Amino acid sequence: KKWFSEFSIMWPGQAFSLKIKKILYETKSKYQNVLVFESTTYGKVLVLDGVIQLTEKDEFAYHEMMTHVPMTVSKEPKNVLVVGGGDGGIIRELCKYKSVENIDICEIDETVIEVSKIYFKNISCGYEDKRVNVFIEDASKFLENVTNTYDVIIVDSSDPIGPAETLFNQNFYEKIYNALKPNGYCVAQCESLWIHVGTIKNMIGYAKKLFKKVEYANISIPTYPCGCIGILCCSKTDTGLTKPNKKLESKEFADLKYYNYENHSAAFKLPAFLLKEIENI
Amino acid sequence: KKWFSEFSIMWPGQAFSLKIKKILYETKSKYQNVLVFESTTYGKVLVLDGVIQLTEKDEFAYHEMMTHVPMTVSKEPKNVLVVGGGDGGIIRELCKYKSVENIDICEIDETVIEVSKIYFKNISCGYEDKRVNVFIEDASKFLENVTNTYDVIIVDSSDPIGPAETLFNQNFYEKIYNALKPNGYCVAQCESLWIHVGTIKNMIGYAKKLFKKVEYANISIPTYPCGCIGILCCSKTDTGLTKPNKKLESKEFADLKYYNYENHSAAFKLPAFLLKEIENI
Repeated sequence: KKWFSEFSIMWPGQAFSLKIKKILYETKSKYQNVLVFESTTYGKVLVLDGVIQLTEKDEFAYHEMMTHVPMTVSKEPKNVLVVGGGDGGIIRELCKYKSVENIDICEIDETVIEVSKIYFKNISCGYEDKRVNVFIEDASKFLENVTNTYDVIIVDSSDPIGPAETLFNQNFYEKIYNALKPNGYCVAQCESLWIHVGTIKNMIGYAKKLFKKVEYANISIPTYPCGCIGILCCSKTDTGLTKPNKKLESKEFADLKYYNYENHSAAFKLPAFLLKEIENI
Repeated sequence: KKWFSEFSIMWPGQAFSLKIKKILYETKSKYQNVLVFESTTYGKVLVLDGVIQLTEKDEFAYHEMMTHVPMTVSKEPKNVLVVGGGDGGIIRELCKYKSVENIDICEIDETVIEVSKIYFKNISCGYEDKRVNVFIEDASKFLENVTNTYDVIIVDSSDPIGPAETLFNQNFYEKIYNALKPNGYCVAQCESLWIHVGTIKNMIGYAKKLFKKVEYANISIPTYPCGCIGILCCSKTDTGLTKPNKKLESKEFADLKYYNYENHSAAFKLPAFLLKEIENI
């Protein structure tokens, strides 16, 4: 009979609500408040510090686009790193690539992983894959200490207010750059084009200081504020990430629900007002 | 201090809210409840029967895509009809085309037009243009009686529950077909791909019974349910509406905020799950 409502100073004057069928789990971890409920129409929902992280109904949009964009552009990715993303959605999509031989994930809050393993089985199933290696720690420290370099890095970031506050600066992007192969790619969750173009501009500024090609793409997802979210795309080659190099025809990919070859590049076709805001950058 | 919340049986278990800065006007017209408020962050907002029709912050997305898609594909449109759309957003975009010589609009609720003329001046300004002719009546009757035929028809429809219930059937689309030139185009507001694919499927079914090319496109707009809304595109030629035939370089179009040449076709690149749902149709 009651409703969950998502408020935040990051999007003042607006809110999105889901009808709660039953509350499944709540706790205060070392790092944040965790809530899991079954919604009446979006299936199960994960909330962190009062911010919706995912729902069963639409998470495939975010996880597919964040993963298959960089992974269909990298020629033969062997070693992939996911920053954040304790829920495992990125990992699930990554395991689909039989040519990947190692997936490292760095998540600061193991509670997120554990909760996901219990309540979101079709999302966290990737954890059962032998290539997957979990590191419970601060992304900044992980990046400073790792000896390996990666073909792809996916910053499945979480909002700038909270634990992911540190994932939104100039020091962080150089660490990413150094952790990548010379032909390596990073994609990062970047805020909605409707809410904070100031943030998007800033992220693109930091990124261009290092990467030779920085592009921005948009994903339609109803349970993120304003119904969409961006992908900050960083490339070491000047070819960038707008055009896939391969088609996903293997039986592993026959279940995809959002991503395909055409909408990969389409996602980079932005509203006129945004294109205008993003140069002289 | 208080909030407007958009509930509906058309999207159960979800709701979108805007913080109200001040309520500007309310009435019960012959046809529906009308509310106009100044929101704290989306500017002024028009509500009909508790459903958000537009806000100043983002209406340009819907009005630009609905208008400039069909109008950049029609070779030399002279006579255009807008069904519904008493707010005048479509009309504003249409007047930008100096080659148009007549714009007919059929709106059943003159209160909508009057309210818009008073509270939404930068949206309803098109009404001051001499080519514009207003008809206060039922779209079905208007379409049955009009002697002229149109190059383009834009069904700026309103949701299936209420006055626009009649704009969602098989009789209505034949009337549209007969009212169009042999090479004429219709575009119609069609529901969100996240909420009702059943409706979208039905609309496409009705349309293909008459039109030789029926395509579907998506618009990102945060203040419609799920943050996007579709355009049902109907063509009499098999060439369809995905590719513009002209660029909007005239000084009339230099102010566009969403539409451009590339995102015209991009908008037709749909999520894999939808493409799959829409055939065997």
